[PDB]
Amino acid sequence: GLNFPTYDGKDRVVSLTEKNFKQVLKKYDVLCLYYHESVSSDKVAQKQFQLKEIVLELVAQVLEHKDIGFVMVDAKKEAKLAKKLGFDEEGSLYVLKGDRTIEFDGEFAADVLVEFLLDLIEDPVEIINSKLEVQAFERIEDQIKLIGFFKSEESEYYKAFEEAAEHFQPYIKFFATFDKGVAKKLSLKMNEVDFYEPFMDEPIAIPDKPYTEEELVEFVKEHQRPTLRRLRPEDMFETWEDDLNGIHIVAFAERSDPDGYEFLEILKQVARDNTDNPDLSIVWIDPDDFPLLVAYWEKTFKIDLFKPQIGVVNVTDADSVWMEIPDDDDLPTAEELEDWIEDVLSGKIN
Amino acid sequence: GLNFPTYDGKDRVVSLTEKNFKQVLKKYDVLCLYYHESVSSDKVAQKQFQLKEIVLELVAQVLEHKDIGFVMVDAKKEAKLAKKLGFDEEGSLYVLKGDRTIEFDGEFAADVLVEFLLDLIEDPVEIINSKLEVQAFERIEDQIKLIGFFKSEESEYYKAFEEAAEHFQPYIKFFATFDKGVAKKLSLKMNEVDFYEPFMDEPIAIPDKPYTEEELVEFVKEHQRPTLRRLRPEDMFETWEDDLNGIHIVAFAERSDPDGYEFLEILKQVARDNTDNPDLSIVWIDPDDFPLLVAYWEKTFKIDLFKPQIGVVNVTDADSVWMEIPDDDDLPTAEELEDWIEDVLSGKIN
Repeated sequence: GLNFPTYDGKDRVVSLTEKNFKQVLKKYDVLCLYYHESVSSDKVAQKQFQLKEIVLELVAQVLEHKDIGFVMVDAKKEAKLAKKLGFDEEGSLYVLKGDRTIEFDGEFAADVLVEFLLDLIEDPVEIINSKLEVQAFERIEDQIKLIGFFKSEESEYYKAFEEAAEHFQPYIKFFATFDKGVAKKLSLKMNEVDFYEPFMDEPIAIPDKPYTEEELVEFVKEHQRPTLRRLRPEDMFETWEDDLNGIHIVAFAERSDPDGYEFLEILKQVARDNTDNPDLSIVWIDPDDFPLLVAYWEKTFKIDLFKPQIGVVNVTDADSVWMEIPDDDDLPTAEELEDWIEDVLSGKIN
Repeated sequence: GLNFPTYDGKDRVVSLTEKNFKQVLKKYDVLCLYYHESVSSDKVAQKQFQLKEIVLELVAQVLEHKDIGFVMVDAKKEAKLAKKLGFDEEGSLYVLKGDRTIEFDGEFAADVLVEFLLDLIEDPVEIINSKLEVQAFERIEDQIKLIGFFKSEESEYYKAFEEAAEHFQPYIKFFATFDKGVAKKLSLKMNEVDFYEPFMDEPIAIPDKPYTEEELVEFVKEHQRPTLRRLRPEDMFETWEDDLNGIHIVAFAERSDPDGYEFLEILKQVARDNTDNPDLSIVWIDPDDFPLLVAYWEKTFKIDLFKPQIGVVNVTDADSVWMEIPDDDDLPTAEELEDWIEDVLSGKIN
């Protein structure tokens, strides 16, 4: 009687062609498009694509009716109906929806994608009214999140807020409320929006309310790189290119293993203490979310990931300089961690 | 292909034949075997095998630096070997550590399998050398654990605990201490073992002090069904196949959705009371642990898994029954719960 999403074997990721084009884009609400080009029976390349293709048919199965559309676009055949779609570089997974095209960076894995797609499908702004609502919003701490108080769903400034929201889906969170009490509690004024940078207590208030679409958007583009940020799988790839200065100050910490949890609660202090520093952005990778990679990192970095760590790694010529506290050592604290971060240049360009 | 890493298309899982059976056996510590059907008789049954194949090719890539061998054995071309290896269930992933053959009845994913295998390459009895380490021994609530005080490794009573331990890897955790100080904290007389069932308050001592391998294997088997068993990805299937007379009293509750926490805590206390009840075995499923499945269950289970819930999903006839449609957000008492279960359990469900 069915049971469990164990792949069917079936074929749901069809290929776009100028033939079907018409009727595919106007058959589906969201349409997920993976642009590629596969070389001969270069079994490596065939095996490398076969993974991606399988992931998509399993995502396609999980979300069969929900109505997203899963297609394939080749770069040697169908290369003009691809530039007549926008697709500037091979291998990427695009999604067309509020008609726009979200670029999906992030691990190519079916569970990730399903969550991704199942967020684009919902609308950009989540509205709050109750205590479990306001409390579940007050819960998110590791995602950027903007909340704004408005008059109505038809508030012309609310409508600017939802339009700004679209430019950032699924990755950033916009929420609104119309209820007066909720806003008393969350300390918002009328048409005012508060910006919560992750792992800081305080929300910075977006200045000089009411705001324009383009003002809200400018701000979220200004404040988009938090002082400490989590390496989430939704966007793992996007944050690994958002280079701070050529490097990444990376910090590992398992937030269950109590040396790691503890190491984290220090990490947020340096983060709260050095917010307005432009040049300091810490990516925290909880090793428990990245198995595959834990092995790879542990070995190309010359550290023990089953312990806490924080170092500098250059995004280009692959070497790292870890605060290996060089025996191994068991410490730190903020004053000691800031000073080593502050000193990364003595451990660099002198 | 350039990211941080992906899957190199290369071919690591290799086919097992008698021509090389000796050579690879006396070559790896763990051998991981996929016992499959045949080649291609009907194509969309070769798509599913490519799911099962592309995963094993990725697991093998990550765990390359490990002493694990990934091999496939064909039920048709090699029926000599499968008979000597003891493989009869086509479609199965078996691993071989020593003279023990371990079947994987879990969610066939590359992350689940990297977890499973790493936990299997490990030594089966975990030694607690210090009071300190005891506090972490007591962390584990949702898994069956056994601890024993033995005079040392060298003793026949540890020897044959270690042997009982390998029958059950990696599903049931076995620990051991040889410090008198740790023993007095856990309360074990010399050569005394304790069985800790998930979610209960005290242990069950294993009774006729001391034991042999098959005296221990017989007690675990005898008490290895918990009243509140947590559904896990590493053994999910194995759990669903073990019914409690056709049905399954299934319970949803997200452990961090605070209601889910509070509902789980009353689930544990009804289970703590009716622990005595032999038909009763509640499977709780943290929905945040099963994404693709929350979508599956998002068509047939019309129910709302963001909320608490509990009911009788019938394995045999594909249907399902849930807790009351009066039952609102009004979260039950321990008392109300039992009360729901006994005329379901005993009487017609309704």
